[PDB]
Order: sequence, then C-alpha cells, then structure tokens
Amino acid sequence: NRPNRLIVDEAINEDNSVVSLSQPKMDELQLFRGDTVLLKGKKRREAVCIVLSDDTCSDEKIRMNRVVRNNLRVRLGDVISIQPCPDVKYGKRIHVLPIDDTVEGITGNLFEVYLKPYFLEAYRPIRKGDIFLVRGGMRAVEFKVVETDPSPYCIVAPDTVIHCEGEPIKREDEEESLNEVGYDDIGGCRKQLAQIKEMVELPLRHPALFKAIGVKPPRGILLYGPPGTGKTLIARAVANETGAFFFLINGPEIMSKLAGESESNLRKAFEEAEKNAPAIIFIDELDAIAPKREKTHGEVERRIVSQLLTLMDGLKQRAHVIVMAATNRPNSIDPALRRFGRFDREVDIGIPDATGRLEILQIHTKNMKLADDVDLEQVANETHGHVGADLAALCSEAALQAIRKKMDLIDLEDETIDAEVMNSLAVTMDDFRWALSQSNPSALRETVVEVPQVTWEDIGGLEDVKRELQELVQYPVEHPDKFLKFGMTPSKGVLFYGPPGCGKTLLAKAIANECQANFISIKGPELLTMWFGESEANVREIFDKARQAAPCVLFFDELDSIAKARGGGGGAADRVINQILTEMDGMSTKKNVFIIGATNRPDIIDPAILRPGRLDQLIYIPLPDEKSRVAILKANLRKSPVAKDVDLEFLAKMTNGFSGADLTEICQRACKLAIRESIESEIRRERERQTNPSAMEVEEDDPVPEIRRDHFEEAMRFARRSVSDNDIRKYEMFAQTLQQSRGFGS
Amino acid sequence: PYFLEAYRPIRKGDIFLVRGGMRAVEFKVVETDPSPYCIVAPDTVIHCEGEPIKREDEEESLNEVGYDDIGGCRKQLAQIKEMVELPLRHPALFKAIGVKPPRGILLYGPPGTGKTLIARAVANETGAFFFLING
Ligand SMILES: Nc1ncnc2c1ncn2[C@@H]1O[C@H](COP(=O)(O)OP(=O)(O)OP(O)(O)=S)[C@@H](O)[C@H]1O
Ligand SMILES: Nc1ncnc2c1ncn2[C@@H]1O[C@H](COP(=O)(O)OP(=O)(O)OP(O)(O)=S)[C@@H](O)[C@H]1O
Ligand SMILES: Nc1ncnc2c1ncn2[C@@H]1O[C@H](COP(=O)(O)OP(=O)(O)OP(O)(O)=S)[C@@H](O)[C@H]1O
Ligand SMILES: [Mg+2]
Ligand SMILES: [Mg+2]
Ligand SMILES: [Mg+2]
Repeated sequence: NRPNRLIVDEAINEDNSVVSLSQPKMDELQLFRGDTVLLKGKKRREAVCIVLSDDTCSDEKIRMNRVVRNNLRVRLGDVISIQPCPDVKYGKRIHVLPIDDTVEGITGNLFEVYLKPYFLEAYRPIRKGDIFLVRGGMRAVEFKVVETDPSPYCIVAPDTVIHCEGEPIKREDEEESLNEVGYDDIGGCRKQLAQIKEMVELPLRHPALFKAIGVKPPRGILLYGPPGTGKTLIARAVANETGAFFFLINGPEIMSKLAGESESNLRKAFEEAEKNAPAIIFIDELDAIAPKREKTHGEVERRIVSQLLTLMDGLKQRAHVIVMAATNRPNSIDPALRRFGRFDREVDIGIPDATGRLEILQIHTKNMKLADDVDLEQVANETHGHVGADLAALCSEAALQAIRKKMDLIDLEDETIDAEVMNSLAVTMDDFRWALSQSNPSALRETVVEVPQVTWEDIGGLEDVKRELQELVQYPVEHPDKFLKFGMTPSKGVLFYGPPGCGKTLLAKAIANECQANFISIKGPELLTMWFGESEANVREIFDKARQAAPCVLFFDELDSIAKARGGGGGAADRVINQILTEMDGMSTKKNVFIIGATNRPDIIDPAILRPGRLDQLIYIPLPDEKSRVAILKANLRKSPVAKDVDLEFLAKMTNGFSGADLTEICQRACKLAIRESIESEIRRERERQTNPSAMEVEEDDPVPEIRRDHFEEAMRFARRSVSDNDIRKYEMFAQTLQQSRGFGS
Repeated sequence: PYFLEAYRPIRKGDIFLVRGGMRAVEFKVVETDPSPYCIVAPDTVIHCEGEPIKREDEEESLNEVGYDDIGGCRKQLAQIKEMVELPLRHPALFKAIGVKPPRGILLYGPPGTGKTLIARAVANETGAFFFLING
C-alpha cells in the first residue's frame, strides 16, 4: 500500500521532459514543482524528468508525453514507480547520434539548426540511452543520447560539449518509432475517442481477467461519417496504442480478385487473427463488400456477403477478437449486418466545429515554421464546411506557395541540398489568405450539429419570453427532482408565431446557447427538396440525429412554406407533415430532445400540430415597443464605431411600427453612406496629392472614422415599413384565437 | 451462506448448483460417512479440498438451455409444447393412432426476441435429436 505506484493517462502539456502530477499526491509523495524525478518501467528501463503541477490531473493517474512513454516501454494504463532524486549532477561530454531513417533527406549541418535552440534556457534532464525528438524545418528528427561522461544521467549545462559527428545508427527491432500514429495526431473528436477507448481498452488490456469474469464484450464497432474525417486514422491509432495485433482488410482489394481468391482471403484473415489473439480486424470500406440486397447482382457478390455473415456469427467460438469497420453512411450497408452479435455498436464521427478545426490546424503545422503574424484562430473561424482532409490540403498548399516565392528568389543554386534556405523559410499570413480562396470545401450539404454562438445580448427586448423559455427548456434539465416530486410531466414542444422579422430564429438559437445544448436547424424548403420516394428515410434520419446528440434543440423554421405548397396536387407537403407528426408521437422525453417551430402565417397551419403532446405551447412574438426599439438599435451597433452625437431614442420615436429587420436595414444603409463618403475622400486626396507632387504635409489619416447624425438622418428618409396596419390587426386577432383552430374553426 | 439455516437433505452422488459472483458453480456430494443420505447439520465437516473431477458422458449439464431461461412468452411456449411434446414423447402410440401431427412450425417476430433460444430449449427439454441448418 504505497503512494508512489502510478498509472499513465494522456498528456496535455507539449514538452518532451515534463511530467505532471496533482498537488495532494505531490504533498503526500514529498515532491515540489522544481524537482527532478526518476521513473522506473518495464524491462528495467528508467527515465528522468521534471515534474510540475496540475488540477485537472487526478491522484491515481499521471500524465506524460509520448516520448517519455516510449522510452519506458510503457503503454496507456500500465504501472510506473516514481521517486525523487536530487542526486543529479552536471556533465562534461555528451555524445548524440541521429537515427538513420529521419536523416535521409537533409545533409550539411545539424548542430546550429536543431540542437542549438533546444537546450537554451532548458537544462533538460537526460540519461544514457534515451531517444528524444526535435521539430522544425518541415521535418521532425530523432536523436539518442548515447554516452555521458558523468555516467549515466545528468543535466545538459553549457559545460557539456555535445558530439554531433558520426554515422546515424540503425534501430533496434523493438524500438517503438515516432512516425507511427498515436492519440496526439487526432483532433476535434474528443468524445468519440473516449467512447472507443471505453469499449476497446479493457477487453484487450486484460484478456484473462475479462474471460474470467463472464460478461460479453462488444464485437462489432461500426465507425461512420462523411468522407475524409479520419476513420482509418482512428482505427490505426487505437491499434498502435493498445499494442494489439492488427490485420487490415481493404474493400476494393478483396473485390478486385477473382472469385475463389476473394472467399479465401476473407477466411485467411479471420483464421490468422485466431492464431494471434488479442487482435483487431479492420474492414475498411465495408459498403464495397456488402452493399444493399437490391444493389447486388449475381452469385459472387451475394456469396461474399453470406461469407462475411458466417464469419461474424462464428466469432463467438473464438477468443478475443474485435472487428471494426468503416463506411460513409449506414444506410447503404446490407441490414442483416447490423443485428445483435454482428455490427451492433455504432460510433458517429462528424465534421468538426471551430475548436476542432483549430486543433487540426495546429497538428498539421507542427514541422513547419510560421511567420509571426499568422494567427490560426482566424483561419479556424474562416474555414467552414472543411473536414480534416481539406485542412491538411490547405496547409500543404500554403507551404508550397511559400516555397514557390523563395524559388522566385533562389532558383540557381537551390538545386543542391541546403539547410540554410530551409532556415530562412517562413510562411506568412498572405499565403493562408491566398489558399483559403482557392480551396473547394466538401461538406456544405451536411447538417451541422453544434452549439450556436448567439447569446442573449444579441437580442433586444422580449423579456418575459426569455423567462418562459428558461422555465420550459432549462428547468427540466437541471432540476429533475422537482418534477418528480410535484407529479407533473414537462412538455415537449413550443410554437412561435407572429409578424415577419421580429426575432424568432434568434430566440431559438439563444436558448440553445444558454443551456449549452446542441442545435439542429431545418428549413421548409429543405424538406420540400427531399423527393417523392426519398423523404421518408430523410425525416427519420433527422430524428435519429437528434437522438444521438442529446440534449438537443431541434428547430423547424419556416413552416409557412410547407403550408403554402399544399393546395397550390401538393402531395409532398402532406406526406412531409404526416411524417413529422408520426415522429413527434414516437419521441420519448427521457433523452431531453426539445422541439420548436416557427410561422409567419398562423392561419394556414395544420391544426393537428397543435394537439396536446405535440407543439402545444403557443408563444406570440409581437412588434417591438419604444424601449425595445432602443435596445434593438443598441444591439445591432456594437461592432460599428458610432459617434457620440447620435441620439438613438430619437430614432426610436421616429420609427413606429417597424420590425427588427427594418431597424437593421436602417443601420446597413447608414453604413453604406459612410463607406461612399470615405472612398470619395480618398479618391480626392489621391488626385490632389498626385496632381501636386512634393506636398509639404504627408498626413495619411482617416478623414471620417465614425458615423454621425447626417448619415442616420439621411438613411431615415428611405425607410419603409414591412408590416402594414391591416396585418397588425390580423395578428392581434390570431394572438387570442389560434388555439380554437382544432374544431370546425375558421 | 448456502447451508446456513437451511438443513438441506442431501444424498451421495447428487449434483447441486450455487449462484453468486458473476458465475454459477456446480458441485457433487461425493461421500457421506452416515451413508448414503443425510441432512447437513453444523456437525458435518465439509471437505472442499481436492481436484475438480471430470464429468460422466451422460451427466446432463446445467449450462444447457431449458424453459427457465425464457421469460415473457408464457402463452407461445405453451402452444409449442402442445404441438410438439406428444408426437416426440410417444412416437409408437401416436403412429398407432392414425392422426396426422403437425410438421411445419414457423416462428416469427422482430429481431432479437429469442427464437433460436426457444427452439433450442424445446430440443433440450424433450430430449429429441436436433440438427441445426443455418441460412
Ligand atoms: N481529425 C483529424 N485530425 C487530424 N488529421 C486528420 C483528421 N481527419 C483527417 N485527417 C487527415 O486526413 C487524412 C485522410 O483521412 P482518412 O483517414 O483517410 O479519412 P477517411 O475516413 O479515410 O476518409 P475516406 O472515406 O476513407 S477517403 C488523414 O491521413 C489525416 O492526414
Ligand atoms: N429582437 C431583435 N433583436 C435584434 N436583432 C433583431 C431582432 N429581431 C430581428 N433582428 C435582426 O433581424 C434579423 C432577422 O431576424 P430573425 O430572428 O431571423 O427574424 P425572423 O423571425 O426569422 O423573421 P425572418 O422572416 O427570418 S426576417 C436578425 O438576423 C437580426 O439581425
Ligand atoms: N425472452 C427472452 N428471455 C431471455 N433472454 C432472451 C429473450 N429473448 C432474447 N434473449 C436474449 O437475447 C439473445 C439473442 O436472442 P436470439 O435467440 O438471438 O433472438 P433471435 O430470434 O435469434 O433474433 P435474431 O433475428 O436471430 S438476431 C439470447 O441469446 C438471450 O440472451
Ligand atoms: Mg479510409
Ligand atoms: Mg429567420
Ligand atoms: Mg436467430
């Protein structure tokens, strides 16, 4: 019962000689955050590192980098003893040698480019026989600390002369390489990688214990997503990091053979993974082998599908084999493969969000050298609809434009192998600014599931509606116990209705931002574009995406288009509304999926939507008042530089009966007047400066930097109301008599 | 915990079964000194040391499937017993009657509701020969 045996978890820090610990474990273990610890591992191999602190780190777990993890012959979830050692002295001679595979391109220097900035103000604790890694110069490079004269371990001081001359040596056959793929090469998919580790790590770490329990493990894991999102990468990383045997079956490579060779290749893969248990068999591109029953023709294709089903069912009589697979959508797989005892667990890898895209861009720009203006958060906010492969291509294209301009400088003697041109080489912001425009993203039709970025501050007015939406959406998530006590059940749906342009889409986004839930937006034209024989699996697919990503807000915008397409034979409108109604009835509230609709025409809505148990909360969103108009105009003008002279309350008194869209239109029109005036002034000053050279005052400056009362008072003369007064009386009537539409009605 | 406040009447040569610990376990009462049958009192010292022995080839195992592994389908299992139990219990008598039995029984339902299980249980519990063809 010792407090020094610890177990490895994933690393957050980026350094090669830093381990992390939580503070109570250090205080029990008598360690401070400047110490120099010694770490023992399997096959009697040990390491030396600098410890620091963390709060996200637990006590039963230590977080260390992959380079330390591979110098200890340790994988994820293994045992390591830590002990303090202030017995570390400085050095005199330290002999390093590169490793033969990483040094086949460059020749010339290795000391000043690589080793010189690495040990400067670092004092990295090294030991004899350790491999370390340096990034820089569009390449990563390995070295091994071969010999220390104060043997065996020391701290690299400026006293130590570092021998970097000799032959790059060969590897030992059990040295784990650093060009392999691990968990740090994957970004933007934290949750899914956690699920796959939970499913897979225990039945492959502990086969004997888990056989001795008597529980069944999973055996079929189907990864799916759009093309190019890193599924082959995830399977390869789980295989390398658990250390299991790994056999790869490729889809076209099996279907390209002749007949009896295809059957025997499948059978040999499953037998060979019997022999070397534990294993992982990865079937890449499954829908080339086993597509739909109606899309196969012949004897050979159906015979291969039946072969694969026999082997998947016969895995039960085997020991410790996981079968993974990958496909671009689940609906094209033969549905007999997704039963029980076959591919029964599904993991969905989607397109990344903004945090994900920044993390991809940081992965691919490791070995490159960036210029000092390049801010990758702006690139990550610009690139929308990019999967990971597109971001890798964008980084590669920017690097090639930089090397092309340096061949515009240096072309004559650049043909030799120089390290200096690589030293000077840098990628500016305009290269990324170029390659952003000449890039063709590939996931724009895909439905986006993310948290929105519209807070409550973008919305002006509407103060009781916000309270009512909190009490509908947020309260049965945070406080389920009150609803258990008082004996009621929460409701499921809301319908917003009202005049055009008053802020319904913004409210539906802001409550999803408030509750930190996902958000799926569907518009009426998107449902009507879905075809005659195609709308069915599509509406079911949207309600499935809502169940997988719960707690969710599923928002049906623009219902008046679906209503107007009925009656001019409008059969597709009736088919879509009936199928939405059936899916709402089937939905059980124990996943916290919450449904919202919105309409500008509350007179032609289908009354069966308003039934209790369906969208039966009716919130009327009206034209704003004078205080509300002041709040709207303040909300739209937060980014614009506005002069002090502007009176907003005067604009609110002058604009009566406007909606929110018209107030935004007035702001847009005034800003265009400002840009026109500025460009006239720049043409006039350029003309005058060029027509009178040698001017005594070279004073470049903003002539008008802000928006004054002239611009708003001119933009006010072109204002037009969007909602006429007869319409206002009709919306006031429906505000009270909408709920009576279900009987005979009107 | 098994024999505590139980006083279970045992006999020499019987197999019994204990559940617990994410596993079921078998034992056989091999030898009683008041031969052959007795009641397990706190007087009895219970020898639980030795080698776990092999089975006899006609010992019916308890990892097989019977009618107690099926739940939630009382009515249908009653129908299948009525159709099947008499023509397989008494073949000679039923041939001597002159009535035809059924010969094709189609079980159907959604995926995952235990159809393979029901057929396997009827096969084990009647003791008929059983051949499995897989599609
Ligand atoms: N999440 C990611 N993080 C880092 N790199 C990624 C990521 N996703 C994709 N990539 C890069 O994109 C390349 C192609 O990804 P793939 O693994 O081929 O994706 P995929 O699932 O194979 O798509 P298909 O349908 O097989 S073409 C990878 O080799 C990586 O370089
Ligand atoms: N209450 C409001 N506060 C701030 N901006 C608003 C408000 N209402 C409307 N806007 C602005 O007007 C635009 C239209 O708002 P939406 O919420 O999309 O209105 P809508 O109810 O969906 O009606 P339409 O048909 O879509 S214009 C928004 O993008 C805002 O720029
Ligand atoms: N009524 C039940 N009582 C107890 N366990 C059941 C029951 N139904 C299913 N199971 C369990 O579910 C497992 C799978 O059932 P199966 O016998 O495979 O059903 P099934 O009819 O084979 O479905 P398919 O279409 O063949 S995949 C069984 O091995 C049992 O563990
Ligand atoms: Mg692939
Ligand atoms: Mg809108
Ligand atoms: Mg079956």
